[PDB]
Amino acid sequence: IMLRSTYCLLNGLTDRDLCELNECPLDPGGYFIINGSEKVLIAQEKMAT
DNA sequence: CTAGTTGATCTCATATCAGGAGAAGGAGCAGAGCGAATAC
RNA sequence: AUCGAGAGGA
DNA sequence: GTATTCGCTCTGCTCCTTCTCCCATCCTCTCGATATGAGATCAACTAG
Repeated sequence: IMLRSTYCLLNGLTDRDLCELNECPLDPGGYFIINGSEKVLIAQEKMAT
Protein backbone atom coordinates (compact mmCIF):
# COMPACT_ATOMS: atom_id res chain seq x y z
CA ILE A 1 0.00 0.00 0.00
CA MET A 2 1.23 3.46 -0.90
CA LEU A 3 1.30 5.67 2.18
CA ARG A 4 -1.35 8.40 2.54
CA SER A 5 -3.32 6.71 -0.23
CA THR A 6 -7.00 6.10 0.15
CA TYR A 7 -6.46 2.57 1.53
CA CYS A 8 -3.71 3.64 3.96
CA LEU A 9 -4.42 3.79 7.68
CA LEU A 10 -2.99 7.34 7.66
CA ASN A 11 -5.76 8.41 5.27
CA GLY A 12 -7.83 11.34 6.46
CA LEU A 13 -5.97 11.53 9.77
CA THR A 14 -5.40 14.94 11.34
CA ASP A 15 -2.00 16.33 12.30
CA ARG A 16 -2.85 15.36 15.85
CA ASP A 17 -3.65 11.83 14.75
CA LEU A 18 -0.49 11.43 12.69
CA CYS A 19 1.74 12.72 15.50
CA GLU A 20 -0.14 10.48 17.89
CA LEU A 21 0.86 7.52 15.67
CA ASN A 22 4.49 8.82 15.46
CA GLU A 23 4.08 10.10 11.90
CA CYS A 24 5.23 13.41 10.53
CA PRO A 25 2.27 15.56 9.41
CA LEU A 26 4.53 17.08 6.74
CA ASP A 27 5.40 13.66 5.33
CA PRO A 28 3.85 13.66 1.83
CA GLY A 29 3.42 9.90 1.55
CA GLY A 30 3.40 8.51 -1.96
CA TYR A 31 5.78 5.63 -1.22
CA PHE A 32 5.64 2.00 -0.13
CA ILE A 33 7.24 0.29 2.84
CA ILE A 34 8.70 -3.05 1.74
CA ASN A 35 10.64 -4.91 4.44
CA GLY A 36 10.89 -1.67 6.40
CA SER A 37 12.55 0.11 3.48
CA GLU A 38 10.80 3.10 1.94
CA LYS A 39 10.51 2.58 -1.81
CA VAL A 40 9.35 5.18 -4.31
CA LEU A 41 8.15 4.35 -7.81
CA ILE A 42 9.71 6.57 -10.45
CA ALA A 43 7.41 7.53 -13.30
CA GLN A 44 8.68 5.94 -16.51
CA GLU A 45 8.49 7.75 -19.82
CA LYS A 46 7.14 5.83 -22.77
CA MET A 47 6.08 6.67 -26.25
CA ALA A 48 2.32 7.15 -26.43
CA THR A 49 0.08 4.40 -27.78
C1' DC B 1 56.48 -67.67 9.57
C1' DT B 2 51.66 -66.18 10.60
C1' DA B 3 46.93 -65.44 11.83
C1' DG B 4 43.95 -61.68 14.39
C1' DT B 5 42.93 -56.42 15.27
C1' DT B 6 42.75 -51.40 13.41
C1' DG B 7 42.14 -47.72 10.24
C1' DA B 8 41.29 -45.69 5.55
C1' DT B 9 38.77 -45.92 1.37
C1' DC B 10 35.26 -47.38 -2.11
C1' DT B 11 30.82 -49.34 -3.45
C1' DC B 12 26.24 -49.85 -2.86
C1' DA B 13 21.86 -49.51 -1.07
C1' DT B 14 17.69 -47.95 1.42
C1' DA B 15 12.05 -42.90 -1.18
C1' DT B 16 9.46 -40.18 -2.83
C1' DC B 17 12.84 2.30 -30.92
C1' DA B 18 17.37 6.79 -30.90
C1' DG B 19 24.65 2.05 -32.38
C1' DG B 20 28.14 1.95 -35.24
C1' DA B 21 32.17 0.36 -37.82
C1' DG B 22 34.81 -2.61 -39.92
C1' DA B 23 36.39 -7.24 -41.67
C1' DA B 24 35.28 -11.92 -43.61
C1' DG B 25 32.10 -15.01 -46.67
C1' DG B 26 29.05 -16.06 -50.18
C1' DA B 27 26.25 -14.58 -54.39
C1' DG B 28 25.31 -13.35 -58.70
C1' DC B 29 26.81 -11.16 -62.82
C1' DA B 30 30.24 -9.75 -66.16
C1' DG B 31 33.56 -10.60 -68.90
C1' DA B 32 37.94 -12.59 -70.70
C1' DG B 33 40.20 -16.47 -72.71
C1' DC B 34 40.98 -20.81 -74.54
C1' DG B 35 39.64 -25.60 -75.72
C1' DA B 36 36.81 -27.80 -78.91
C1' DA B 37 33.52 -27.80 -82.92
C1' DT B 38 30.91 -26.83 -87.13
C1' DA B 39 31.40 -24.87 -91.39
C1' DC B 40 32.55 -21.73 -95.43
C1' A C 1 31.64 -12.53 1.73
C1' U C 2 30.06 -12.50 -3.44
C1' C C 3 26.91 -10.77 -7.18
C1' G C 4 23.75 -7.40 -9.03
C1' A C 5 21.14 -2.96 -8.70
C1' G C 6 20.43 1.99 -7.48
C1' A C 7 21.74 6.80 -5.73
C1' G C 8 25.62 10.09 -5.42
C1' G C 9 30.83 12.82 -5.64
C1' A C 10 35.09 15.08 -8.72
C1' DG D 1 42.53 -23.61 -92.47
C1' DT D 2 40.65 -20.58 -90.73
C1' DA D 3 36.54 -17.97 -89.39
C1' DT D 4 33.64 -18.30 -85.92
C1' DT D 5 31.43 -19.53 -82.94
C1' DC D 6 30.90 -21.39 -78.49
C1' DG D 7 30.85 -23.91 -74.28
C1' DC D 8 33.09 -23.93 -70.21
C1' DT D 9 36.17 -22.22 -66.73
C1' DC D 10 38.60 -18.63 -64.02
C1' DT D 11 38.76 -15.35 -61.81
C1' DG D 12 37.07 -10.86 -60.09
C1' DC D 13 34.11 -7.31 -58.84
C1' DT D 14 30.30 -4.95 -55.86
C1' DC D 15 27.31 -5.93 -52.63
C1' DC D 16 24.68 -7.71 -49.18
C1' DT D 17 24.92 -10.48 -44.85
C1' DT D 18 27.04 -11.98 -40.60
C1' DC D 19 29.44 -11.33 -36.93
C1' DT D 20 32.38 -9.57 -33.59
C1' DC D 21 34.26 -5.75 -31.22
C1' DC D 22 34.05 -1.24 -28.58
C1' DC D 23 31.83 2.38 -25.98
C1' DA D 24 36.77 8.07 -19.69
C1' DT D 25 38.92 7.85 -14.85
C1' DC D 26 38.62 7.44 -10.01
C1' DC D 27 35.82 7.58 -5.40
C1' DT D 28 31.41 6.97 -1.60
C1' DC D 29 27.07 4.94 0.13
C1' DT D 30 22.71 1.77 0.50
C1' DC D 31 19.88 -2.20 -0.74
C1' DG D 32 18.24 -7.18 -2.26
C1' DA D 33 19.53 -11.95 -3.30
C1' DT D 34 22.48 -15.85 -2.61
C1' DA D 35 22.88 -38.98 5.10
C1' DT D 36 24.36 -43.59 7.12
C1' DG D 37 25.90 -47.96 7.61
C1' DA D 38 27.39 -52.85 5.83
C1' DG D 39 30.71 -55.32 3.22
C1' DA D 40 35.14 -55.73 0.78
C1' DT D 41 40.16 -54.61 0.15
C1' DC D 42 44.28 -53.50 1.59
C1' DA D 43 47.77 -51.90 4.51
C1' DA D 44 49.79 -51.69 9.05
C1' DC D 45 50.18 -53.40 12.73
C1' DT D 46 50.08 -56.74 16.68
C1' DA D 47 50.90 -59.74 18.54
C1' DG D 48 51.19 -65.81 18.53
